[PDB]
Amino acid sequence: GSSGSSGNRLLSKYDPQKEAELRTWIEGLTGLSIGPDFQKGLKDGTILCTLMNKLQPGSVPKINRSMQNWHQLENLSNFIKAMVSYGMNPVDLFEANDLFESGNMTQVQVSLLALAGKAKTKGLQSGVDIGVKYSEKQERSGPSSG
Repeated sequence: GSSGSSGNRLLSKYDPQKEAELRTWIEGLTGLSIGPDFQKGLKDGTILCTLMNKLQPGSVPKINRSMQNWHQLENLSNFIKAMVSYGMNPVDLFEANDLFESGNMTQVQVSLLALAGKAKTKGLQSGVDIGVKYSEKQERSGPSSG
């Protein structure tokens, strides 16, 4: 899977200059448009999904292009769980509400800033990894119990 990864430890933070770096790195990846209201454009969780798909050929199953809550939420929930598989940290993630109800715009910002730095590896040619071993388990299901 992941041949190697430098490993970013950027503690939760916010920057009016970095935000642009993300949308600029994501928009080009999927080729979609976020919009004037970052939080919004992503809120629905339309691009956030595709973004991952680009990096991983098996991250998100499908995206809900509907103007409904449950639908919009599922998107974020789908993307997030997908990040964990990529090789992110249990803290470098963000909750669905964080973006949906702007419950947190700092956690979502860093998340991307951390997922990108690692994704880049795809492009730039890399060699022998540092030397870390990690592997978590997981399973997907249709009708969630609760």
